[PDB]
Amino acid sequence: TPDVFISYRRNSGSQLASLLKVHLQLHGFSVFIDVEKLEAGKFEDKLIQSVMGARNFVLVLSPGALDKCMQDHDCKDWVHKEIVTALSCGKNIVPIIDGFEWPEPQVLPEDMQAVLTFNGIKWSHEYQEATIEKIIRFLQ
Ligand SMILES: Nc1cccc2cc[n+]([C@@H]3O[C@H](COP(=O)(O)OP(=O)(O)OC[C@H]4O[C@@H](n5cnc6c(N)ncnc65)[C@H](O)[C@@H]4O)[C@@H](O)[C@H]3O)cc12
Repeated sequence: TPDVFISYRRNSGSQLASLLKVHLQLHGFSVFIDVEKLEAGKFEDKLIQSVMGARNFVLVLSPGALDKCMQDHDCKDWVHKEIVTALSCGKNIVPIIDGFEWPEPQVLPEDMQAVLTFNGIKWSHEYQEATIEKIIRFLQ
């Protein structure tokens, strides 16, 4: 099963999520991203189980990526669901920051505020190899 789960906002982080997948696979990691590895069945259960299966949770924070999480107290938003699963399973969470502005904790539902306490990696378009090398250091 995959070592790394990539969580991303489809309308803004899909290209970076795909780029991360390629690089991490070239360095020998088994990676889950939905468009490559989510197969048949009820997607809610399969996606949550895939987060649970992976030791590492790579979170692509593109601009506004947590906006649809705000006030989503019923946890219907999928990035919210994936984050809460990763937090509650104690995953190695690795945020990747690409134009993202850190929100104040109290705008987010309580069950995901802890995502802001993890050390994040700044994506550098000018120094991508170095960014990737730092991500690999963060992976377990
Ligand atoms: N693979 C997945 C399948 C289904 C739903 C998913 C929702 C979320 N995700 C996870 O959550 C993050 C994205 O959140 P998001 O809020 O960016 O996503 P969207 O709500 O835009 O949906 C994403 C796309 O699935 C289309 N869609 C809607 N109903 C569908 C259906 N019955 N069968 C197929 N496709 C459907 C929807 O039309 C769009 O093309 C990622 O990390 C990812 O792992 C992955 C999904």
